[PDB]
Amino acid sequence: IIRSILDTDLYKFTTGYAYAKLFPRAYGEFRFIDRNRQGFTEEFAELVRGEIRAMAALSLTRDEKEFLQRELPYLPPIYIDFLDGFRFDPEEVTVSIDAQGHLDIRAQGLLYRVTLWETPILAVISELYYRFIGAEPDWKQVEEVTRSKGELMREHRATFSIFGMRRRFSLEVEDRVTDILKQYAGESLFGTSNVHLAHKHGLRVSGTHPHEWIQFHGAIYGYKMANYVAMEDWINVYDGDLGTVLTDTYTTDVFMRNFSKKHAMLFTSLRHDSGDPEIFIEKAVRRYEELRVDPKIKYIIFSDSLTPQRAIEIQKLCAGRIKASFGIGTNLTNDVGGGVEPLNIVMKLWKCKMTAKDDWHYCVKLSDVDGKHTGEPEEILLAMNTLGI
Repeated sequence: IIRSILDTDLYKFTTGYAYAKLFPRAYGEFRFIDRNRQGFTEEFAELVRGEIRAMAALSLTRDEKEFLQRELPYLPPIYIDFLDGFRFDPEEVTVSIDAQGHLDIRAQGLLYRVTLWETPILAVISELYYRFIGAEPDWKQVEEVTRSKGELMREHRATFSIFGMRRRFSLEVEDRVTDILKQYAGESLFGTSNVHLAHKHGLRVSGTHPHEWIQFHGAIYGYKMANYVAMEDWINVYDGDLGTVLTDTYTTDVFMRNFSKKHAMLFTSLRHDSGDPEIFIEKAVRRYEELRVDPKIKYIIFSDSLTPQRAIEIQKLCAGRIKASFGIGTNLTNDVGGGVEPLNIVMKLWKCKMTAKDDWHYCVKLSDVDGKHTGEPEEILLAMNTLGI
């Protein structure tokens, strides 16, 4: 199923290099979570193991290497050499059906290595799943609705990027959808998170640092300084490039309260990924003004389960206050008609350590939605108490 080593999200490489540079001895364990608790059989698990083993044959091609050098210059030559000689190691991954009959998958090993498993594994599970249940896309609808969406975004000049790899119906569907959008969205299409398809269709790659980056810092450095040190380390790695920051890892209120003038001035944008967008806009604009930073020159990239229409609505809310762009996912890569619905799956960093000899530290995420928290319950409580939540 996975044919290219570049068939993954941009953030996997940018965060991967950040780990390789600053935390080359760190270890991490990623855990697959089917939030719908669907029942899975051992034969499906075996299909997954086969795909995971197949990935060991992937290797960077000469054209892909040249593409990385030309289009992703923020990735230094040393990292390109690493990717050029990189080979997925299947034994870092363990697949099984748990006691409750649920699909369980864990990738454990050096963090800079295992972080690369996330997107490919989720995309593989998603594609394998639809094949398994015999679902097929209604290409007529794919062609039609994608064109309509593209024309709509173009008409409203809604800058957007394609962020739907992890839950795509299939590589084929994401590939064609990207092709259609490129053809009808005009300048509204900023780019795609899928590095492989950006290469194939001549588009810009698009993405931001992920939650795992902040979460790693929270587990190692503690909750009070998590956001701050994560941003300082990101700057050390990219010197100002990739200047977008996620604010809801430990709640946006905590982020804003500790957002320094230096970082507010240096980063060009914030990313909204949970909670009500209108409420997020108010908090952002208010904090920027408190810091005497002009919100009008800043951008907010909205990416919380968006639809083209919802993007247009948020766009109105931002008019005259702060700039806006969008990250649209599953609505584009998994809308094949026939009642087919996207899987509700994720694979998150569950725990980590600074070096082999360090103890394991659980990672948590709070988000801006009350009650919606992820991670070891005991650790979640500690984070809330530590942050005064």
